[PDB]
Amino acid sequence: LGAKPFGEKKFIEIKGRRMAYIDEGTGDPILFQHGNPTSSYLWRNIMPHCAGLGRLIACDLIGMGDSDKLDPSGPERYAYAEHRDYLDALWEALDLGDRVVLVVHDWGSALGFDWARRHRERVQGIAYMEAIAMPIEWADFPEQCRDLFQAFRSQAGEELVLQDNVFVEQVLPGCILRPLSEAEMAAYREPFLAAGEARRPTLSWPRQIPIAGTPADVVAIARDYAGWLSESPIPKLFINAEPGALTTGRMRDFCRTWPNQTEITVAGAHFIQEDSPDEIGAAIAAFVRRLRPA
Ligand SMILES: [Cl-]
Ligand SMILES: [Mg+2]
Ligand SMILES: [Mg+2]
Ligand SMILES: [Mg+2]
Repeated sequence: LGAKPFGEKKFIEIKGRRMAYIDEGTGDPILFQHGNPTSSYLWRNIMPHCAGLGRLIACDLIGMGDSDKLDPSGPERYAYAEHRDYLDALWEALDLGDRVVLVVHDWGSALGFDWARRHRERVQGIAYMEAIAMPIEWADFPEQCRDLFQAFRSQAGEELVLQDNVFVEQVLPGCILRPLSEAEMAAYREPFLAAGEARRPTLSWPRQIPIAGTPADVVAIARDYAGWLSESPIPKLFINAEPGALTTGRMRDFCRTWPNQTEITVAGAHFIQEDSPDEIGAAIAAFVRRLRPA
């Protein structure tokens, strides 16, 4: 459980914007994708567990981490489709080959599940945790935060997030069981220090969650990857959490029906990487060991 980032940041130009990523080691990729409101930093205590098992890659989504901000920015910016445009292009640029192990969290799971559906022959295994595995209803959403996420989706969201930064300053530490040090919180705050559109990714993301049918485009995307994952023979590792947040109740029951799946449970709420990184890392390394027998 340490505060230092993992690896060296590297940069690739995508569509006029510089995108930042970690790419350590050699071999077939193990591709770790963060969601909201995090960055490659989320995985810093987990990626070392896979040392020597492949290329250890963690990309910063556009507008997040050390990847450039989009300008102009406004309520239309940083939707799922736009993130997928940038991330598809970066993943193409990284020359990943056809034995990718995906390790995904939160919106990283919506992006990674959809990429895997579209590139299924190229995916050797999928490890996922606190994921958006299917469209949901509000009743599925954690009770502790249902009102706040409704408010992000409303016109309240601009003040709450762009002015007050509540997703970074309150949702993120409130969905970690242990207290963060100032350096850890600073690494999460860093991309979003500035009021206004610098914080737009952390407001656009809750507006994309497929809940009660809207927004319809993301609902259709998640419908598609849910139906595909539930019948896919690709090896899976489900990293369950207690108490958990998002992958609980009926969604957790759904994920437990997926084929070719192993499971572990760790302590954590939503950003479980900060509570149990070594247990998560050890499960992923064992999974990759099995998929890549030495
Ligand atoms: Cl979100
Ligand atoms: Mg080094
Ligand atoms: Mg530039
Ligand atoms: Mg007021």
